[PDB]
Amino acid sequence: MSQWKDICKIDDILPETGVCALLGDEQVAIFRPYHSDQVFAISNIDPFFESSVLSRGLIAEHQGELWVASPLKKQRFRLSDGLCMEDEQFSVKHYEARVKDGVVQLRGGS
Repeated sequence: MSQWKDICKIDDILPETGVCALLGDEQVAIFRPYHSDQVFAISNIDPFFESSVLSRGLIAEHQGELWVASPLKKQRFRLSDGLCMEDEQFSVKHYEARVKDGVVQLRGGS
């Protein structure tokens, strides 16, 4: 069972930028961390500290991996899957994101 919900065209999401989408009641943070068709989706809200939007953060590398840093504090979420370096005990919600016909689609409910 997979609900690939159309969000928007990838043209709307600027190079290395993150935006918030809605998968039912799930606020998903769609991060396009490159210029290519490579996009990743995680929870736009964290459950520990509670940052209402993680899409209000800057993408920065470390270890050769892409981390989104929330300027609210020092929260860094690894975009590869969803390893928050602060939450690495539990790890955050990850959704699958694909660029279909230039349109960003999210799959969840796994």
